[PDB]
Amino acid sequence: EYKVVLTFGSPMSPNANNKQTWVNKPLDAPSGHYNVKIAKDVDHYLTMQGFTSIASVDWYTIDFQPSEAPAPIKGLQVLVNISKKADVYAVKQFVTAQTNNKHQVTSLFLVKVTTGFQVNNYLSYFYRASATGDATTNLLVRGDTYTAGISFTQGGWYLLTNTSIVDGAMPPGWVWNNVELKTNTAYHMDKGLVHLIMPLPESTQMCYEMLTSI
Amino acid sequence: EYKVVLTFGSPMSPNANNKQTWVNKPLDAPSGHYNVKIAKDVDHYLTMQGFTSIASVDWYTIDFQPSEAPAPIKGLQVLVNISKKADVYAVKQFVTAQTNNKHQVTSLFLVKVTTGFQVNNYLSYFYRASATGDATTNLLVRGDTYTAGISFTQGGWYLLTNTSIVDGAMPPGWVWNNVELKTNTAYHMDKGLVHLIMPLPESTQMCYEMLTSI
Repeated sequence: EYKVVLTFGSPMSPNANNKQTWVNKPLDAPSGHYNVKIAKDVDHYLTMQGFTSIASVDWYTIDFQPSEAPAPIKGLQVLVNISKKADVYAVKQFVTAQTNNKHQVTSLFLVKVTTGFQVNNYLSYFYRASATGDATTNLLVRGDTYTAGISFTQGGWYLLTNTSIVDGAMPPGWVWNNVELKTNTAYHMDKGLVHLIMPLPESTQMCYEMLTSI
Repeated sequence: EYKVVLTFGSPMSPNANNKQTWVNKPLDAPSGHYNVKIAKDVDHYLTMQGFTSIASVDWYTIDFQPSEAPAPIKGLQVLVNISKKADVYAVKQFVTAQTNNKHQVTSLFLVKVTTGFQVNNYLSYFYRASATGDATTNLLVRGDTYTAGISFTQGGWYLLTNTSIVDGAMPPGWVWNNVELKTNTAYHMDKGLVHLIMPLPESTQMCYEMLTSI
């Protein structure tokens, strides 16, 4: 286990400092294109939603003493179609009980790209309508998608996310349920989503406690 | 200067895990009530907007070595009307250039309450409308306010925020411009706002580099 300090880079196109954060929404992609998947094997993988460039990474022990970067996690891969494009160095899940029967799971993967690539994906964003009075108004994902290209550069660090909503029974450890972003379903905030409302300014630092194994 | 790790408590009423974060919006308060102000003197103060309970604080040097908590910052006060309700232990501003002529300044104050108190304030929340296509849709503050009570407990740590939008010329160091949350004006995200969309789960940790002087 490590304490990991990420220094955020500039937003990845089509994102911008003054725009809503676009994330991949579905479990499919346009014709001729592919999702980015973070996979343990063919039956256990999560589809990339959030994509964020990380300028640098500082590694520490769990009590904050300085450490050299670990080696890649064996047996995890960032895949496009059937080819591995990045190594995974650290992982973390945030599990939130919205209710006992509705859990939100946000998975974060710190990855380093080994073959540069681009994908066209169906993108959307979080939004929240104004409402009158003290009524609850939900954090939602826009239904419509905007098809756009996303580019990943060799040698770059990236932070990838996936958020699932799991109904009913939960498994006991790492959750592999792969669920597209829902529209019409309330999300909560968790520490894995704080960078996905609008891009945080380049040079912003965030600290996470992360694992180097599933 | 310190690296400060905050462990978030439960949301403060009227907030909840499943609700938008309510923040104080204006520079005034209902009849018979008062804003919370974080003041250096009568001509230099910021009005509380965000209010968040912090369960615990861990203090480190700038390179992450463990440290005892500092003493309160002399000459800063958390005031209600004309009475000091809390000591300020650490401060930080995030300054964002939306454009060269529109800067966003988010100030964070880590405080410990010394006399418990309650205020009724005019509250609002951040929202973002759905829009079609790849149009930018702004992060805004709802115009309408909801009047509600906010309670602060003796001995508790709290994180207070203020965000200003400054038009034109900027001062060179700590910005004392006190500006209510605007409606109809785009906000960006900064590291001081990441906990103010919806409450982060109790026990979430966030790390900040903070000062113990202005």
